[PDB]
Formats: sequence, C-alpha cells, structure tokens
Amino acid sequence: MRTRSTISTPNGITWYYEQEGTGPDIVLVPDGLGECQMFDSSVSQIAAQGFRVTTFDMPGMSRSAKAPAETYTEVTAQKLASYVISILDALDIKHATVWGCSSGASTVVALLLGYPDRIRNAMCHELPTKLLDHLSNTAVLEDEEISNILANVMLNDVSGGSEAWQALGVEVHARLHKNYPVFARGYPRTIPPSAPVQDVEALRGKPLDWTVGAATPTESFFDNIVTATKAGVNIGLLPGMHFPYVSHPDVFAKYVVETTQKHLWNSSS
Amino acid sequence: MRTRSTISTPNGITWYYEQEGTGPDIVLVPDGLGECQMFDSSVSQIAAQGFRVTTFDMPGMSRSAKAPAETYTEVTAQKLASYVISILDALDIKHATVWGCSSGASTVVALLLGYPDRIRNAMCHELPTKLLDHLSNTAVLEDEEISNILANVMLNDVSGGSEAWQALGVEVHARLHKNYPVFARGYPRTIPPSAPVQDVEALRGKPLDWTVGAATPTESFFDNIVTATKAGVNIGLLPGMHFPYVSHPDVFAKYVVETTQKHLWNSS
Ligand SMILES: C[C@H]1CCC[C@@H](O)CCC/C=C/c2cc(O)cc(O)c2C(=O)O1
Ligand SMILES: C[C@H]1CCC[C@@H](O)CCC/C=C/c2cc(O)cc(O)c2C(=O)O1
Repeated sequence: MRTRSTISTPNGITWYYEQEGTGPDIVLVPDGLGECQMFDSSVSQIAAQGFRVTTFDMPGMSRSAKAPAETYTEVTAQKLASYVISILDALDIKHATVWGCSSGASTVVALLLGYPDRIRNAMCHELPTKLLDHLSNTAVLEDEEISNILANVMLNDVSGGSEAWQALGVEVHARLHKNYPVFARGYPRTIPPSAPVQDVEALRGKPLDWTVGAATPTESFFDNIVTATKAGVNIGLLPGMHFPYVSHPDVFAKYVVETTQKHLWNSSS
Repeated sequence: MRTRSTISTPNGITWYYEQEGTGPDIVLVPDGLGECQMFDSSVSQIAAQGFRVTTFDMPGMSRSAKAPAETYTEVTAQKLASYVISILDALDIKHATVWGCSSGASTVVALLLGYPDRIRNAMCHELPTKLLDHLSNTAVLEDEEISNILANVMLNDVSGGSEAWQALGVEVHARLHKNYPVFARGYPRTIPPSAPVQDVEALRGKPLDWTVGAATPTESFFDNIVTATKAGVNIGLLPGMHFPYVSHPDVFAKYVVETTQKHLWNSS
C-alpha cells in the first residue's frame, strides 16, 4: 500500500518520496538529517485513520541527494519551505497539514506564514532559534570525524530512546552517516538566524501547534515555550526528546491524527 | 562571622537559624527537605557583597524539629509563609529579599502576595503545581523505605551534581535521612494544590524573578515557564537542576546578589 518512488522538480532536485493512504493530506517533513525512513511506522498508523500521508528525504540527504549544491548549503527555513512547496506542486497536493522537527519545524512555520492558502495547520517540534558554536564548529572537521561525532550525539544526547534509535538499523544509519557532513556544513550556521518566530504578532491566531520533548533538557528549547506562550500558540509536550516519531511512534501518530482532526473540525466551524 | 543559633516563635516552633553579614536582608528558604546547611557556601558569598543573610531549617526538619505536628503535616504554601513571617518577626527583619526552591518557591510567592510590605522581591525556583502520584504514594511506606527511595532520587535524579550532593557530608545526609519521611508524609499531597499561581493577574507587575534548572527535564517545570510568561514575570535558567545552591554555589550566589541589586536600584 506504500508508494516509494522519485520525482524531479524544476529547481533541480530529484526527491525520494513515500505516500500512503487516501483522505486529507498530511506531510511529514524530516529534521535536519533529512531521512524519511524515521517516519515508516507512523506513516502507516496515520494513513489508517483516513489520511493521505506523504514524506520525503530532504535535498542533498539520503535518497534525495541528487540536488544542486544551493539546496544543501547555506540552508534557511525559507529555502526549505520553497523546496517543500515544489514537491507538493509536483505531487498535486494543494492543501496540506504539515509536521516538522528542528529545521523541519522552521520549515513548517515558514510554510504556514508564507503559503497560507496551501497549509491547513502546522505542527512544529523543537525549533532551533540559537546558534550553537560547538555544533557550527564541526563544519571544519573531516567528513569521517563529523560522522563519528554526530552519530554519537544523536544516539546519546537527543534520540530520546537509544534502543529505538539503534533499531532504525544498518541501512538507515549508513544513510545518516553520509548525511552528517552535509548537515554539519549546510544547516547550523544559517538555520537559527532564519527562524520565522522573531515576529510574535505574525504567529498570533495562526493554526500552529508547538511541541517540545518531555525529556529534553529545559535549556534546549526554553525559548520555544516562551515564544509560543507570548503568541498564544498551543504548546505542549511529546514523550522523548528530538525524534518522537522514532522513540514513541504510536504516541507521535496519535498526536498528528488528533491535531489534524481538531483543525478539520475548526475548518468547518 | 556566622551566627548559628535558635529562636522560639509563639506558633510553638524552635527554629535553628544562621545569619551572616550586615546590610539589606536576604532570606534563603530551603526546599522541602528543610536543610539550611545546603546554603553554607552561598551564605558567605552573598553576605560578603554587603547583605545580612539569614537561613533556617524548616519546621519539623533537621535542627528545627521541635515544632507542633501541624507545622509539618498537611503543609501548604500559606502555612509555610506564616511560619517564615514568624521567624522574620522574631529576628526583627522588617524588609527582606527572599529565595526559595520547590515548597520554598511556593512559600516565597505566598510571602510576596500575602505580605507585600515585608518582601522587597522574591526569587522562586522550580515551584511544584502538580500532584505526582508516585511521590504521593511514598507516604504509606515505612520510614526506612521512604529514606532509601528519596535519598536515591536526590543523589541520582535531581541534585544536578552528584559529587556536590555527596560532598554535603555524612552529618547533613544523616539529618536528611530523618527528614525524608517527614517530607513524604507532609508535603507532596498538599503543597501542589496550595500553589499561589492560580491567579496569573495577581502575579503581573510583582517583583518576582522565576528560574528553572537548565538540565531539568522540560516536563518537570514546563508549567512554570508558561505561567511566568503569561504573567510577564522575568523567567530564566540556573545551571543544574533542583539544588543550584548545592550544584553551582558561586553561580547561585551571583544570581541572588545581582537580582537583589536590581531590585534595590528599582526601589530607589
Ligand atoms: C538533527 C537535529 C537534532 C537536534 C536536537 C536538539 O536537542 C539539540 C540541538 C542540536 C541542534 C540542532 C539543530 C540546530 C540547527 O542550528 C539546525 C538544525 O537543523 C538542527 C537539527 O536539525 O538538528
Ligand atoms: C525535595 C524537592 C525535590 C524536587 C525535585 C524536582 O525535580 C521536582 C520533582 C519532585 C517533586 C518535588 C516536590 C513536590 C511537592 O509536591 C512538594 C515539594 O515540596 C517538593 C519538594 O520540595 O521536592
């Protein structure tokens, strides 16, 4: 029942994408590592509730690596939002609910603000607004040193579930290993300044639902809680840390389904 | 230069208290374990900046154990605030900056709201507003079981610095051993419903500075960040988790001094 295919957009990207189900569109945008197999279990659970679920590897990453250098260097939320709109156009997805974590969170907020006609509602998780010098500084290391250090960081610091993270398996981890240097060079210096949450009044009243991981150290996304509260945006927690779709796929799926259902009800009302 | 003494208040409590320094009064209210030796290093560092610093063991805890049962059972923020005002009265402290964590945070917000003429400014850290059934359920266990469970939770889960926690030393840990059952039976079922943060508008424009531990899991005090932001209260982070005065005593002392100095400037 799952479509697994490729599609090229006129900006030069050949995307790997997956699609399952029929009904209103839900689009799952990856975190900065750009790997959509992390959604595999949740895609089936969401689609089984009457939704068409689409996801894809991000440009330069995993199976979407056939892309121009512009699409994975000096990356901003606004560049990623333009890329996501390009694949939604190619797949004839006119109206979508969107989810994203990390750079995907910055992307879905940029999508909702920039393309309001196209986005039913956005779910953002752990949106990076601050530069982190220790992360930015990995960009000057050799590829194999970046891959070693960031594989260790993802497992031990932010996975929210070491058994589930390792259980992604060799094929996924081999793709992530090649993505770490692309991520490290392209994302950490340019994503946080692009954060589309600097104008709090622009967020007020928008169909946005914001989460942080329950186990994430308070300092990591303290600023997200403050910003969401100042904007009156619904803010809550998911179990785990940065990858709830890996650590707690059933809870993640239920959240996505219940939030989309809430916005479908409010759309008619 | 540290005074270490006792004082009796007419509510029946004989307090163990310490005091150091000369200048505006700063009062350090313990967390629910009620043990003021946790402030030892910070009391000297704060007093050295030109403050009279006072702290005390809480009623029924450590060296303030000579107290009526009502002061350490069915404990609320409003009861604790009334007890702290009693010791400030006895020590002739008319105007005070106050710090508290946990039940001490509930106490200092109840003090600022209930006794505004007495409180220059309050610093609250990690204020519990939710019942936690697993913690509440320790109340029905035997004393030795409560002490073993909670000693482990403090050391391994929420100290924010296990080496600094261990370094409080054998005497402090022997007092905490006896406090754990008193705390378990008197605090976790009654402190959260008494949280003086039900009325967001009552907090607005008050001289309150709120913190959460940087390493504390987001879910523990997520509600504090939301409430402070809704009330326009200054909200920030300290290093560590629930006991910054243990884990990071120099950062803690600098925060208490700089915050007190900010409110002394604004007062004038
Ligand atoms: C892969 C995730 C892990 C974040 C975990 C999060 O808990 C810790 C922060 C690590 C930084 C993540 C991040 C930072 C940026 O500036 C840009 C990004 O795209 C990310 C990002 O996508 O990082
Ligand atoms: C000793 C501290 C530890 C806080 C750890 C901090 O991480 C919060 C987790 C444990 C709950 C503590 C607590 C709960 C209450 O209902 C009442 C209280 O007075 C406390 C309290 O004072 O607990």
